[PDB]
Amino acid sequence: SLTADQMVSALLDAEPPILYSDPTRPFSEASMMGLLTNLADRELVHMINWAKRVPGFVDLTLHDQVHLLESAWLEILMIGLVWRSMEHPGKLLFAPNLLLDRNQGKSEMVEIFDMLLATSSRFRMMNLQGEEFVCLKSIILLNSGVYTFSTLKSLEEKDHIHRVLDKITDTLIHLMAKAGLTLQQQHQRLAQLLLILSHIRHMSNKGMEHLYSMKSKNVVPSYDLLLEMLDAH
Amino acid sequence: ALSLTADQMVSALLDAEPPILYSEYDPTRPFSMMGLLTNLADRELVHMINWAKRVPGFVDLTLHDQVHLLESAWLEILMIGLVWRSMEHPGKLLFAPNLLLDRNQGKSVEGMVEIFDMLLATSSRFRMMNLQGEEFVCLKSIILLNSGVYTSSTLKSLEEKDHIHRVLDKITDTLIHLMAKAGLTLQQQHQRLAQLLLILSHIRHMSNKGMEHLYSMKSKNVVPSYDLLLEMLD
Ligand SMILES: CC/C(=C(\c1ccc(O)cc1)c1ccc(OCCN(C)C)cc1)c1ccccc1
Ligand SMILES: CC/C(=C(\c1ccc(O)cc1)c1ccc(OCCN(C)C)cc1)c1ccccc1
Repeated sequence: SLTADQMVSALLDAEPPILYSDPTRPFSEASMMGLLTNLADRELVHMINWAKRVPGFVDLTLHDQVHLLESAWLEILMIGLVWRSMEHPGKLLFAPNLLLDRNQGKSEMVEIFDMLLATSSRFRMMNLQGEEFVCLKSIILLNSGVYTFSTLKSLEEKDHIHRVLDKITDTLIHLMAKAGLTLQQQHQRLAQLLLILSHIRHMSNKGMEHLYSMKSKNVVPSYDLLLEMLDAH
Repeated sequence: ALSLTADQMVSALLDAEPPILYSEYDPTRPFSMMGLLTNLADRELVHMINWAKRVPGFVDLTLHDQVHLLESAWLEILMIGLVWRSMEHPGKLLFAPNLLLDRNQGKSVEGMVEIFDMLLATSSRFRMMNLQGEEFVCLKSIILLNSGVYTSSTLKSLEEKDHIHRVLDKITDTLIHLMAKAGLTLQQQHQRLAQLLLILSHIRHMSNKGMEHLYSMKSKNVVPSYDLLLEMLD
Protein backbone atom coordinates (compact mmCIF):
# COMPACT_ATOMS: atom_id res chain seq x y z
CA SER A 1 0.00 0.00 0.00
CA LEU A 2 2.94 2.33 0.69
CA THR A 3 4.85 4.16 -2.03
CA ALA A 4 8.48 3.36 -2.83
CA ASP A 5 9.70 6.47 -0.98
CA GLN A 6 7.43 5.65 1.96
CA MET A 7 8.93 2.15 1.91
CA VAL A 8 12.53 3.37 2.03
CA SER A 9 11.91 5.83 4.85
CA ALA A 10 10.14 3.11 6.83
CA LEU A 11 13.08 0.75 6.37
CA LEU A 12 15.64 3.44 7.18
CA ASP A 13 13.70 4.39 10.32
CA ALA A 14 13.59 0.78 11.48
CA GLU A 15 17.36 0.31 11.29
CA PRO A 16 18.97 -1.29 14.35
CA PRO A 17 21.91 0.39 16.07
CA ILE A 18 25.55 -0.63 15.79
CA LEU A 19 26.48 -2.38 19.03
CA TYR A 20 29.86 -2.63 20.72
CA SER A 21 31.90 -5.63 21.85
CA ASP A 22 35.43 -6.60 26.29
CA PRO A 23 37.85 -4.73 28.61
CA THR A 24 40.73 -2.66 27.18
CA ARG A 25 42.84 -5.28 29.00
CA PRO A 26 45.13 -7.56 26.97
CA PHE A 27 43.69 -9.03 23.77
CA SER A 28 43.58 -12.77 23.07
CA GLU A 29 42.44 -14.84 20.09
CA ALA A 30 40.98 -17.62 22.24
CA SER A 31 38.12 -15.39 23.40
CA MET A 32 37.06 -14.59 19.84
CA MET A 33 34.07 -16.92 19.67
CA GLY A 34 33.09 -15.61 23.10
CA LEU A 35 33.09 -12.01 21.92
CA LEU A 36 31.21 -12.77 18.71
CA THR A 37 28.60 -14.89 20.49
CA ASN A 38 27.97 -12.16 23.06
CA LEU A 39 27.65 -9.54 20.36
CA ALA A 40 25.32 -11.63 18.20
CA ASP A 41 23.03 -12.57 21.04
CA ARG A 42 22.79 -8.90 21.79
CA GLU A 43 22.08 -7.81 18.22
CA LEU A 44 19.43 -10.49 17.90
CA VAL A 45 17.22 -8.70 20.43
CA HIS A 46 17.37 -5.55 18.30
CA MET A 47 16.83 -7.56 15.10
CA ILE A 48 13.50 -8.73 16.49
CA ASN A 49 12.42 -5.07 16.92
CA TRP A 50 13.59 -4.29 13.42
CA ALA A 51 11.69 -7.24 11.92
CA LYS A 52 8.40 -6.18 13.50
CA ARG A 53 8.94 -2.82 11.79
CA VAL A 54 9.50 -4.29 8.33
CA PRO A 55 6.28 -3.53 6.40
CA GLY A 56 4.00 -6.55 6.18
CA PHE A 57 5.95 -8.71 8.63
CA VAL A 58 3.60 -8.34 11.62
CA ASP A 59 0.60 -9.08 9.37
CA LEU A 60 1.86 -12.68 9.41
CA THR A 61 0.99 -15.18 12.13
CA LEU A 62 3.29 -15.42 15.15
CA HIS A 63 4.30 -18.92 13.99
CA ASP A 64 5.28 -17.75 10.50
CA GLN A 65 7.15 -14.72 11.87
CA VAL A 66 9.21 -17.12 14.01
CA HIS A 67 9.82 -19.43 11.04
CA LEU A 68 11.12 -16.56 8.90
CA LEU A 69 13.44 -15.32 11.66
CA GLU A 70 14.61 -18.87 12.42
CA SER A 71 15.67 -19.23 8.79
CA ALA A 72 17.21 -15.79 8.30
CA TRP A 73 18.79 -14.50 11.50
CA LEU A 74 22.44 -15.41 10.74
CA GLU A 75 22.11 -14.17 7.14
CA ILE A 76 20.83 -10.89 8.57
CA LEU A 77 23.72 -10.68 11.04
CA MET A 78 26.14 -11.41 8.21
CA ILE A 79 24.89 -8.86 5.67
CA GLY A 80 25.01 -6.32 8.50
CA LEU A 81 28.65 -7.20 9.12
CA VAL A 82 29.51 -7.02 5.43
CA TRP A 83 27.77 -3.64 5.17
CA ARG A 84 29.69 -1.91 7.95
CA SER A 85 32.95 -3.49 6.72
CA MET A 86 32.46 -2.11 3.20
CA GLU A 87 34.74 0.91 3.59
CA HIS A 88 37.38 -1.03 5.51
CA PRO A 89 39.21 -3.11 2.86
CA GLY A 90 40.66 -6.41 4.04
CA LYS A 91 39.00 -6.13 7.44
CA LEU A 92 35.77 -7.12 9.14
CA LEU A 93 34.18 -4.53 11.42
CA PHE A 94 32.32 -6.75 13.89
CA ALA A 95 32.00 -3.72 16.17
CA PRO A 96 33.58 -0.23 16.20
CA ASN A 97 35.93 -1.51 18.90
CA LEU A 98 36.48 -4.88 17.23
CA LEU A 99 38.05 -4.68 13.77
CA LEU A 100 39.92 -7.77 12.54
CA ASP A 101 41.79 -8.80 9.37
CA ARG A 102 42.50 -12.13 7.62
CA ASN A 103 45.37 -13.31 9.80
CA GLN A 104 43.43 -12.67 13.00
CA GLY A 105 40.59 -14.86 11.75
CA LYS A 106 42.82 -17.94 11.99
CA SER A 107 41.94 -18.23 15.69
CA GLU A 108 38.96 -22.78 13.63
CA MET A 109 36.38 -19.54 10.38
CA VAL A 110 39.15 -18.24 8.11
CA GLU A 111 37.07 -19.78 5.32
CA ILE A 112 33.97 -17.80 6.33
CA PHE A 113 36.21 -14.79 6.98
CA ASP A 114 37.47 -14.74 3.39
CA MET A 115 33.92 -15.16 2.06
CA LEU A 116 32.65 -12.17 4.05
CA LEU A 117 35.62 -10.05 2.94
CA ALA A 118 34.90 -10.89 -0.71
CA THR A 119 31.26 -9.88 -0.24
CA SER A 120 32.36 -6.58 1.29
CA SER A 121 34.67 -6.10 -1.70
CA ARG A 122 31.78 -6.73 -4.07
CA PHE A 123 29.57 -4.23 -2.23
CA ARG A 124 32.42 -1.72 -2.47
CA MET A 125 32.82 -2.21 -6.22
CA MET A 126 29.06 -1.90 -6.75
CA ASN A 127 28.99 1.26 -4.62
CA LEU A 128 26.12 -0.19 -2.60
CA GLN A 129 23.84 2.50 -1.17
CA GLY A 130 22.25 2.53 2.28
CA GLU A 131 18.79 2.63 0.72
CA GLU A 132 19.58 -0.47 -1.35
CA PHE A 133 21.07 -2.20 1.70
CA VAL A 134 17.95 -1.93 3.85
CA CYS A 135 15.88 -3.33 0.97
CA LEU A 136 18.18 -6.35 0.60
CA LYS A 137 18.04 -7.06 4.32
CA SER A 138 14.24 -6.93 4.24
CA ILE A 139 14.23 -9.32 1.29
CA ILE A 140 16.39 -11.79 3.25
CA LEU A 141 13.95 -11.77 6.17
CA LEU A 142 10.95 -12.42 3.94
CA ASN A 143 12.51 -14.85 1.46
CA SER A 144 14.85 -17.15 3.36
CA GLY A 145 12.16 -19.28 5.00
CA VAL A 146 9.20 -18.80 2.68
CA TYR A 147 9.83 -22.08 0.85
CA THR A 148 9.96 -24.22 4.01
CA PHE A 149 6.62 -23.60 5.74
CA SER A 150 -1.25 -26.78 2.56
CA THR A 151 -3.80 -24.94 4.70
CA LEU A 152 -5.78 -21.95 3.44
CA LYS A 153 -4.04 -19.80 6.06
CA SER A 154 -0.61 -20.85 4.79
CA LEU A 155 -1.51 -20.10 1.16
CA GLU A 156 -2.67 -16.62 2.20
CA GLU A 157 0.50 -16.06 4.24
CA LYS A 158 2.71 -17.11 1.32
CA ASP A 159 0.82 -14.88 -1.11
CA HIS A 160 1.18 -11.92 1.24
CA ILE A 161 4.94 -12.46 1.60
CA HIS A 162 5.33 -12.61 -2.17
CA ARG A 163 3.29 -9.41 -2.59
CA VAL A 164 5.51 -7.63 -0.08
CA LEU A 165 8.59 -9.02 -1.81
CA ASP A 166 7.20 -7.59 -5.05
CA LYS A 167 6.84 -4.23 -3.30
CA ILE A 168 10.48 -4.25 -2.21
CA THR A 169 11.49 -5.06 -5.80
CA ASP A 170 9.51 -2.04 -7.06
CA THR A 171 11.24 0.02 -4.37
CA LEU A 172 14.71 -1.12 -5.46
CA ILE A 173 13.92 -0.31 -9.08
CA HIS A 174 12.62 3.12 -8.05
CA LEU A 175 15.83 3.88 -6.16
CA MET A 176 17.91 3.00 -9.22
CA ALA A 177 15.59 5.00 -11.45
CA LYS A 178 15.95 7.97 -9.11
CA ALA A 179 19.73 7.61 -9.25
CA GLY A 180 19.52 8.14 -13.01
CA LEU A 181 20.13 4.59 -14.22
CA THR A 182 18.76 3.36 -17.55
CA LEU A 183 16.19 0.55 -17.65
CA GLN A 184 18.91 -1.85 -18.78
CA GLN A 185 21.18 -0.77 -15.93
CA GLN A 186 18.26 -1.01 -13.51
CA HIS A 187 17.51 -4.63 -14.38
CA GLN A 188 21.18 -5.52 -14.46
CA ARG A 189 21.83 -3.96 -11.06
CA LEU A 190 18.74 -5.58 -9.53
CA ALA A 191 20.06 -8.95 -10.68
CA GLN A 192 23.57 -8.26 -9.38
CA LEU A 193 22.15 -7.37 -5.95
CA LEU A 194 19.90 -10.44 -5.73
CA LEU A 195 22.60 -12.87 -6.84
CA ILE A 196 24.74 -11.77 -3.87
CA LEU A 197 21.96 -13.09 -1.62
CA SER A 198 22.80 -16.63 -2.73
CA HIS A 199 26.36 -16.15 -1.48
CA ILE A 200 25.07 -14.73 1.81
CA ARG A 201 22.90 -17.83 2.27
CA HIS A 202 25.99 -19.97 1.61
CA MET A 203 28.01 -18.16 4.28
CA SER A 204 25.13 -18.50 6.72
CA ASN A 205 24.95 -22.23 6.08
CA LYS A 206 28.68 -22.57 6.72
CA GLY A 207 28.35 -20.55 9.92
CA MET A 208 25.36 -22.54 11.15
CA GLU A 209 27.36 -25.71 10.50
CA HIS A 210 30.00 -24.57 12.96
CA LEU A 211 27.40 -23.48 15.53
CA TYR A 212 25.78 -26.93 15.47
CA SER A 213 29.23 -28.55 15.63
CA MET A 214 29.93 -26.81 18.95
CA LYS A 215 27.31 -29.07 20.56
CA SER A 216 26.24 -26.38 23.07
CA LYS A 217 22.69 -26.18 24.47
CA ASN A 218 21.58 -22.73 23.26
CA VAL A 219 24.09 -21.81 20.51
CA VAL A 220 21.24 -21.79 17.97
CA PRO A 221 18.19 -19.68 18.97
CA SER A 222 15.42 -22.20 19.55
CA TYR A 223 11.95 -21.87 18.04
CA ASP A 224 10.65 -21.40 21.59
CA LEU A 225 13.18 -18.69 22.41
CA LEU A 226 12.40 -16.78 19.21
CA LEU A 227 8.68 -17.14 19.93
CA GLU A 228 9.07 -15.58 23.38
CA MET A 229 11.07 -12.68 21.93
CA LEU A 230 8.49 -12.01 19.21
CA ASP A 231 5.36 -12.67 21.30
CA ALA A 232 5.41 -9.38 23.19
CA HIS A 233 2.57 -7.83 25.19
CA ALA B 1 30.17 -14.63 -26.98
CA LEU B 2 29.34 -11.27 -25.43
CA SER B 3 27.98 -10.16 -28.81
CA LEU B 4 25.10 -12.63 -29.18
CA THR B 5 21.52 -11.38 -29.34
CA ALA B 6 19.01 -12.36 -26.68
CA ASP B 7 17.43 -14.85 -29.08
CA GLN B 8 20.85 -16.19 -30.07
CA MET B 9 21.65 -16.58 -26.36
CA VAL B 10 18.46 -18.58 -25.84
CA SER B 11 18.87 -20.91 -28.82
CA ALA B 12 22.47 -21.47 -27.73
CA LEU B 13 21.39 -22.56 -24.25
CA LEU B 14 18.56 -24.73 -25.54
CA ASP B 15 20.90 -26.49 -27.97
CA ALA B 16 23.35 -27.09 -25.12
CA GLU B 17 20.81 -28.86 -22.90
CA PRO B 18 21.95 -32.24 -21.53
CA PRO B 19 19.86 -35.40 -21.96
CA ILE B 20 17.61 -36.96 -19.34
CA LEU B 21 19.33 -40.08 -18.05
CA TYR B 22 17.75 -43.22 -16.64
CA SER B 23 18.38 -44.86 -13.30
CA GLU B 24 20.44 -48.03 -13.63
CA TYR B 25 18.44 -50.83 -12.07
CA ASP B 26 16.89 -54.13 -13.14
CA PRO B 27 13.16 -53.36 -13.44
CA THR B 28 12.35 -57.07 -13.21
CA ARG B 29 14.08 -57.14 -9.83
CA PRO B 30 12.28 -56.27 -6.55
CA PHE B 31 12.48 -52.79 -5.01
CA SER B 32 19.91 -48.92 -2.47
CA MET B 33 18.39 -45.45 -2.87
CA MET B 34 21.67 -43.66 -2.28
CA GLY B 35 23.32 -46.21 -4.56
CA LEU B 36 20.88 -45.41 -7.35
CA LEU B 37 21.11 -41.63 -6.93
CA THR B 38 24.90 -41.67 -6.75
CA ASN B 39 25.16 -43.63 -10.00
CA LEU B 40 22.70 -41.29 -11.72
CA ALA B 41 24.56 -38.16 -10.56
CA ASP B 42 27.93 -39.49 -11.64
CA ARG B 43 26.66 -40.15 -15.15
CA GLU B 44 24.89 -36.77 -15.17
CA LEU B 45 28.10 -34.95 -14.23
CA VAL B 46 29.86 -36.08 -17.41
CA HIS B 47 27.07 -34.54 -19.50
CA MET B 48 27.06 -31.46 -17.27
CA ILE B 49 30.67 -30.83 -18.29
CA ASN B 50 29.77 -30.92 -22.00
CA TRP B 51 26.92 -28.57 -21.22
CA ALA B 52 29.06 -26.11 -19.25
CA LYS B 53 31.45 -25.79 -22.19
CA ARG B 54 28.60 -24.77 -24.47
CA VAL B 55 27.43 -22.05 -22.09
CA PRO B 56 28.56 -18.88 -23.90
CA GLY B 57 31.48 -17.24 -22.10
CA PHE B 58 32.46 -20.23 -19.95
CA VAL B 59 35.26 -21.58 -22.17
CA ASP B 60 36.76 -18.09 -22.36
CA LEU B 61 37.76 -18.58 -18.73
CA THR B 62 40.97 -20.29 -17.59
CA LEU B 63 40.66 -24.02 -16.97
CA HIS B 64 41.38 -23.31 -13.29
CA ASP B 65 38.46 -20.88 -13.00
CA GLN B 66 36.27 -23.28 -14.98
CA VAL B 67 36.96 -26.03 -12.44
CA HIS B 68 36.29 -23.68 -9.51
CA LEU B 69 32.92 -22.63 -10.94
CA LEU B 70 31.93 -26.25 -11.51
CA GLU B 71 33.25 -27.17 -8.05
CA SER B 72 30.89 -24.67 -6.47
CA ALA B 73 27.82 -25.28 -8.62
CA TRP B 74 27.60 -28.93 -9.72
CA LEU B 75 25.09 -30.15 -7.08
CA GLU B 76 23.00 -26.97 -7.43
CA ILE B 77 22.85 -27.70 -11.14
CA LEU B 78 21.81 -31.32 -10.54
CA MET B 79 19.10 -30.10 -8.17
CA ILE B 80 17.54 -27.40 -10.35
CA GLY B 81 17.40 -30.03 -13.11
CA LEU B 82 15.64 -32.41 -10.73
CA VAL B 83 13.17 -29.69 -9.76
CA TRP B 84 12.51 -28.77 -13.41
CA ARG B 85 11.56 -32.25 -14.59
CA SER B 86 9.54 -32.80 -11.38
CA MET B 87 7.43 -29.69 -12.01
CA GLU B 88 4.53 -31.47 -13.72
CA HIS B 89 4.46 -34.25 -11.13
CA PRO B 90 2.99 -32.73 -7.94
CA GLY B 91 4.11 -34.42 -4.73
CA LYS B 92 6.82 -36.43 -6.47
CA LEU B 93 10.44 -36.05 -7.55
CA LEU B 94 11.33 -37.36 -11.02
CA PHE B 95 14.93 -38.43 -10.49
CA ALA B 96 14.71 -40.33 -13.77
CA PRO B 97 11.77 -41.34 -16.00
CA ASN B 98 12.00 -44.79 -14.39
CA LEU B 99 12.52 -43.45 -10.87
CA LEU B 100 9.66 -41.32 -9.56
CA LEU B 101 9.35 -41.15 -5.75
CA ASP B 102 6.94 -39.43 -3.36
CA ARG B 103 7.45 -37.93 0.13
CA ASN B 104 7.64 -41.13 2.16
CA GLN B 105 10.11 -42.77 -0.23
CA GLY B 106 12.86 -40.35 0.77
CA LYS B 107 12.82 -41.69 4.32
CA SER B 108 15.21 -44.48 3.29
CA VAL B 109 18.15 -42.10 3.76
CA GLU B 110 19.10 -40.03 6.82
CA GLY B 111 18.25 -36.35 6.35
CA MET B 112 16.99 -36.96 2.81
CA VAL B 113 13.36 -36.29 3.77
CA GLU B 114 14.36 -32.76 4.77
CA ILE B 115 15.96 -32.19 1.36
CA PHE B 116 13.06 -34.05 -0.26
CA ASP B 117 10.44 -31.63 1.05
CA MET B 118 12.58 -28.61 0.14
CA LEU B 119 12.88 -29.87 -3.44
CA LEU B 120 9.13 -30.57 -3.65
CA ALA B 121 8.41 -27.02 -2.48
CA THR B 122 10.69 -25.61 -5.18
CA SER B 123 8.95 -27.64 -7.87
CA SER B 124 5.65 -26.35 -6.48
CA ARG B 125 6.91 -22.77 -6.69
CA PHE B 126 8.09 -23.41 -10.25
CA ARG B 127 4.65 -24.77 -11.17
CA MET B 128 2.88 -21.81 -9.56
CA MET B 129 5.10 -19.40 -11.51
CA ASN B 130 4.53 -21.38 -14.71
CA LEU B 131 8.30 -21.42 -15.27
CA GLN B 132 9.26 -21.64 -18.94
CA GLY B 133 11.98 -23.78 -20.52
CA GLU B 134 13.84 -20.77 -21.89
CA GLU B 135 13.72 -19.17 -18.44
CA PHE B 136 14.93 -22.43 -16.92
CA VAL B 137 18.07 -22.74 -19.04
CA CYS B 138 18.94 -19.11 -18.24
CA LEU B 139 18.64 -19.78 -14.51
CA LYS B 140 20.85 -22.86 -14.76
CA SER B 141 23.49 -20.82 -16.61
CA ILE B 142 23.35 -18.16 -13.91
CA ILE B 143 23.99 -20.80 -11.24
CA LEU B 144 27.09 -22.02 -13.10
CA LEU B 145 28.61 -18.54 -13.37
CA ASN B 146 27.53 -16.98 -10.07
CA SER B 147 27.90 -19.68 -7.43
CA GLY B 148 31.70 -19.69 -7.40
CA VAL B 149 32.45 -16.14 -8.49
CA TYR B 150 32.82 -14.92 -4.88
CA THR B 151 35.53 -17.46 -4.00
CA SER B 152 41.81 -12.85 -5.90
CA SER B 153 43.55 -9.59 -6.80
CA THR B 154 45.77 -10.73 -9.68
CA LEU B 155 45.21 -8.79 -12.92
CA LYS B 156 44.16 -11.98 -14.72
CA SER B 157 41.61 -12.91 -12.05
CA LEU B 158 40.24 -9.35 -12.11
CA GLU B 159 39.73 -9.84 -15.85
CA GLU B 160 38.09 -13.23 -15.25
CA LYS B 161 35.62 -11.84 -12.69
CA ASP B 162 34.86 -8.86 -14.92
CA HIS B 163 34.08 -11.25 -17.77
CA ILE B 164 31.82 -13.46 -15.65
CA HIS B 165 29.82 -10.43 -14.52
CA ARG B 166 29.42 -9.22 -18.11
CA VAL B 167 28.12 -12.64 -19.11
CA LEU B 168 25.72 -12.63 -16.16
CA ASP B 169 24.45 -9.21 -17.27
CA LYS B 170 23.83 -10.61 -20.74
CA ILE B 171 21.82 -13.51 -19.33
CA THR B 172 19.86 -10.96 -17.27
CA ASP B 173 19.06 -8.95 -20.41
CA THR B 174 18.04 -12.22 -22.07
CA LEU B 175 15.61 -13.11 -19.26
CA ILE B 176 14.04 -9.66 -19.49
CA HIS B 177 13.70 -10.07 -23.25
CA LEU B 178 11.94 -13.43 -22.85
CA MET B 179 9.46 -11.78 -20.48
CA ALA B 180 8.98 -8.75 -22.73
CA LYS B 181 8.35 -11.12 -25.64
CA ALA B 182 5.65 -12.80 -23.57
CA GLY B 183 3.89 -9.46 -23.17
CA LEU B 184 4.69 -8.78 -19.52
CA THR B 185 4.61 -5.11 -18.49
CA LEU B 186 7.81 -3.43 -17.30
CA GLN B 187 6.68 -3.83 -13.69
CA GLN B 188 5.84 -7.51 -14.12
CA GLN B 189 9.18 -7.92 -15.86
CA HIS B 190 11.37 -6.79 -12.97
CA GLN B 191 9.08 -8.46 -10.44
CA ARG B 192 9.40 -11.82 -12.21
CA LEU B 193 13.16 -11.41 -12.59
CA ALA B 194 13.38 -10.92 -8.82
CA GLN B 195 11.13 -13.90 -8.07
CA LEU B 196 13.28 -16.19 -10.22
CA LEU B 197 16.62 -15.02 -8.81
CA LEU B 198 15.40 -15.31 -5.22
CA ILE B 199 14.65 -19.01 -5.82
CA LEU B 200 18.37 -19.50 -6.56
CA SER B 201 19.04 -18.69 -2.91
CA HIS B 202 16.87 -21.65 -1.86
CA ILE B 203 18.64 -23.88 -4.38
CA ARG B 204 21.98 -22.92 -2.81
CA HIS B 205 20.55 -23.83 0.61
CA MET B 206 19.43 -27.26 -0.64
CA SER B 207 22.83 -27.92 -2.21
CA ASN B 208 24.53 -27.05 1.07
CA LYS B 209 22.33 -29.48 2.99
CA GLY B 210 23.07 -32.16 0.41
CA MET B 211 26.82 -31.49 0.47
CA GLU B 212 26.69 -31.84 4.27
CA HIS B 213 25.39 -35.37 3.87
CA LEU B 214 27.81 -36.41 1.12
CA TYR B 215 30.70 -35.21 3.28
CA SER B 216 29.11 -37.00 6.25
CA MET B 217 29.70 -40.19 4.30
CA LYS B 218 33.32 -41.19 4.80
CA SER B 219 33.72 -42.14 1.13
CA LYS B 220 36.79 -41.03 -0.81
CA ASN B 221 35.08 -40.52 -4.16
CA VAL B 222 31.62 -39.19 -3.24
CA VAL B 223 32.57 -35.51 -3.59
CA PRO B 224 34.19 -34.75 -7.00
CA SER B 225 37.73 -33.44 -6.48
CA TYR B 226 39.42 -30.51 -8.21
CA ASP B 227 41.63 -32.97 -10.09
CA LEU B 228 38.70 -35.12 -11.22
CA LEU B 229 36.86 -32.07 -12.53
CA LEU B 230 40.03 -30.76 -14.18
CA GLU B 231 40.56 -34.11 -15.91
CA MET B 232 37.02 -34.00 -17.29
CA LEU B 233 37.17 -30.38 -18.43
CA ASP B 234 40.71 -30.56 -19.81
C1 LIG C 1 30.91 -14.43 10.97
C2 LIG C 1 30.83 -14.14 12.43
C3 LIG C 1 29.72 -14.96 13.04
C4 LIG C 1 29.29 -14.32 14.33
C5 LIG C 1 28.71 -12.93 14.13
C6 LIG C 1 28.38 -12.44 12.91
C7 LIG C 1 27.88 -11.18 12.78
C8 LIG C 1 27.67 -10.35 13.90
O1 LIG C 1 27.15 -9.10 13.79
C9 LIG C 1 27.99 -10.87 15.13
C10 LIG C 1 28.52 -12.13 15.23
C11 LIG C 1 28.34 -15.17 15.21
C12 LIG C 1 28.92 -15.91 16.19
C13 LIG C 1 28.16 -16.68 17.07
C14 LIG C 1 26.80 -16.72 16.96
O2 LIG C 1 26.03 -17.72 17.57
C15 LIG C 1 25.56 -17.16 18.72
C16 LIG C 1 24.23 -17.26 18.68
N1 LIG C 1 23.43 -17.51 19.90
C17 LIG C 1 22.12 -17.44 19.32
C18 LIG C 1 23.60 -18.61 20.73
C19 LIG C 1 26.22 -15.97 15.97
C20 LIG C 1 26.98 -15.17 15.11
C21 LIG C 1 30.18 -16.37 13.18
C22 LIG C 1 29.26 -17.29 12.92
C23 LIG C 1 29.59 -18.61 12.98
C24 LIG C 1 30.91 -18.95 13.32
C25 LIG C 1 31.83 -18.04 13.56
C26 LIG C 1 31.49 -16.71 13.50
C1 LIG D 1 18.44 -34.68 -3.85
C2 LIG D 1 19.03 -35.91 -4.54
C3 LIG D 1 20.56 -35.85 -4.60
C4 LIG D 1 21.07 -36.89 -5.60
C5 LIG D 1 20.74 -36.43 -7.01
C6 LIG D 1 20.83 -35.07 -7.35
C7 LIG D 1 20.53 -34.65 -8.65
C8 LIG D 1 20.14 -35.59 -9.62
O1 LIG D 1 19.84 -35.17 -10.92
C9 LIG D 1 20.05 -36.95 -9.29
C10 LIG D 1 20.35 -37.37 -7.98
C11 LIG D 1 22.61 -37.04 -5.46
C12 LIG D 1 23.15 -37.83 -4.44
C13 LIG D 1 24.56 -37.97 -4.31
C14 LIG D 1 25.40 -37.32 -5.20
O2 LIG D 1 26.83 -37.45 -5.08
C15 LIG D 1 27.36 -38.54 -5.74
C16 LIG D 1 28.89 -38.45 -5.67
N1 LIG D 1 29.45 -38.11 -7.03
C17 LIG D 1 29.12 -36.77 -7.36
C18 LIG D 1 30.85 -38.25 -7.01
C19 LIG D 1 24.86 -36.53 -6.22
C20 LIG D 1 23.46 -36.39 -6.35
C21 LIG D 1 21.13 -36.14 -3.24
C22 LIG D 1 22.17 -35.34 -2.71
C23 LIG D 1 22.70 -35.61 -1.44
C24 LIG D 1 22.21 -36.64 -0.71
C25 LIG D 1 21.16 -37.45 -1.24
C26 LIG D 1 20.64 -37.18 -2.50
